[PDB]
Amino acid sequence: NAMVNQLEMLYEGKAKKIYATDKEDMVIVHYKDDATAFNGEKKAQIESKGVLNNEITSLIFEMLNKEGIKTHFVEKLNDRDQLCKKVEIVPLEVIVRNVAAGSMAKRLGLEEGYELKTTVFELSYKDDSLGDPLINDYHAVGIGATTFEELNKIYEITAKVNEILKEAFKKQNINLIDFKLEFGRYNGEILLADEISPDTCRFWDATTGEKMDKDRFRRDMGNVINGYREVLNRLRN
Amino acid sequence: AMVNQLEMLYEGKAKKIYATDKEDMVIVHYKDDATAFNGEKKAQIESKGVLNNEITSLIFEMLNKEGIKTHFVEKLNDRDQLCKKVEIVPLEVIVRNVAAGSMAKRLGLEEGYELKTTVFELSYKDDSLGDPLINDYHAVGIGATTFEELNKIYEITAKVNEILKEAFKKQNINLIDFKLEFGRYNGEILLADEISPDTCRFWDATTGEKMDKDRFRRDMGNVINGYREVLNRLRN
Ligand SMILES: Nc1ncnc2c1ncn2[C@@H]1O[C@H](COP(=O)(O)OP(=O)(O)O)[C@@H](O)[C@H]1O
Ligand SMILES: Nc1ncnc2c1ncn2[C@@H]1O[C@H](COP(=O)(O)OP(=O)(O)O)[C@@H](O)[C@H]1O
Ligand SMILES: Nc1ncnc2c1ncn2[C@@H]1O[C@H](COP(=O)(O)OP(=O)(O)O)[C@@H](O)[C@H]1O
Ligand SMILES: Nc1ncnc2c1ncn2[C@@H]1O[C@H](COP(=O)(O)O)[C@@H](O)[C@H]1O
Repeated sequence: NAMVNQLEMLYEGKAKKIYATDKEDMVIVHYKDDATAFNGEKKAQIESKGVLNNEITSLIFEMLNKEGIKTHFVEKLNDRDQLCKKVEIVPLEVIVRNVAAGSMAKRLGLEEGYELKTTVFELSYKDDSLGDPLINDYHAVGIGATTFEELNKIYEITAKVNEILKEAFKKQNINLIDFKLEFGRYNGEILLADEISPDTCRFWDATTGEKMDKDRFRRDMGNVINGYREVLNRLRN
Repeated sequence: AMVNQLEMLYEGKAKKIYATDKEDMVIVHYKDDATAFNGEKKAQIESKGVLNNEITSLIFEMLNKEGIKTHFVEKLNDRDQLCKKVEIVPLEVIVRNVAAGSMAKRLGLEEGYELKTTVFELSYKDDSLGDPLINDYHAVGIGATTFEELNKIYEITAKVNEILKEAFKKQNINLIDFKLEFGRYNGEILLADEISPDTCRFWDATTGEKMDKDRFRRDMGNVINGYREVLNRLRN
């Protein structure tokens, strides 16, 4: 039956385009094949990456919606596009680390794979020109990016999302190492928004440690799309 | 009578820690060594150690009298103080009342930016890693501390900020930011280390004159004068 009409492009980011629609409070999120890392210094076109990321995001957000998480996700429209509630993004990346990896393990002198003694929650300030710096709750409130009570709600939702995702991935022999979330305001409510995909998570096979995510691109490991396909195929088991 | 200084336990960038003939006491000896930028910048600043020992001693005596549990027992001489020997928790606990220095630089703010809330932050005390900014979850997650210990540290830190902000404001100094360290001692958390113009930013509340180690860091000149000014004001 009736479908939204895609109107003007509102924004093009590193990996997606956001389009207006004929509904003032809805956008279409379009997944590109662009891959980027290292403050824009590293790029590639990874054929079909956007299709896989749209498909994985859609599957995960449908699952989160069913678990009662309030999210922007309405429906997948085609191989690359999904219909979402238009949100005013809170300018914080919310990162969960179950295991220490990447730059974070590096900055603290930890072996990659270090088992953290408590689940890590952290914030990066969403400003690519400042390099998306790590900040704490007081910095975030102090510069007017958020309030204590907004952060409290964000953390509650984030912790629930981690419990749900850790378990869904564990069932399929995937360790959910870390991931990044974004939230936004819609109808005065705090919604989970953006993407949850191998671009925004670290996924290691639980037996071999094999990486099935964007680190295969960041570290020139090859078979990038095969790792993303494997994540989707396991999620669809 | 007087405790006896025995072997050196540790030489840091600014102070030496000496053992004493009491197993639960150390002597903290203030050098004239100045350092900045991950050890890359160094100088000797004549009498800096004396002024920092004098300022630290004055401040810790005040905090002791206000009921803060600290390591400080007594000043011994121009450079030395007698302190309880603590097991330092490996965190630099930084308070920022106004954004300046590294916070201002990394968040693209002007120094002097007014904050909507007092900032409490941690750096991991590991000079080989450059004392990186970390959050509470990182600190607990790597085994540096526990949530219960951090909670206590922050409660003491907030109290110390209130006392120091007021003592400095009475002398027309804005306490812009500062760094504390804490240690474990006989089951408790004590304020330890130093509170001086090496570990605080002090701006005159009217003119903005900087009276702290930024004068050394930024080659501003008249460095020791600034330290003398802070001590003289504290002694009004
Ligand atoms: N539901 C939404 N409404 C409006 N903006 C969104 C929504 N979900 C995500 N965004 C924003 O859209 C952009 C998605 O594209 P992306 O390529 O990830 O951009 P960026 O390069 O800015 O990180 C991001 O800026 C993201 O914060
Ligand atoms: N700006 C961003 N856009 C998308 N995903 C991100 C971003 N920042 C962090 N992440 C995700 O958050 C997790 C932690 O990233 P991090 O370790 O901080 O980056 P790196 O180690 O690659 O420097 C990873 O899964 C990463 O994919
Ligand atoms: N009461 C105390 N007992 C034991 N160690 C202490 C005490 N107070 C401070 N310290 C430690 O003594 C050293 C003081 O000298 P400093 O030059 O500041 O060293 P650093 O270069 O390690 O920062 C620091 O490592 C500090 O943590
Ligand atoms: N390793 C350190 N030693 C002494 N003082 C410090 C240290 N790190 C931060 N400070 C103090 O903490 C405040 C914030 O410093 P910065 O992070 O450089 O802006 C300033 O008053 C510094 O002098």
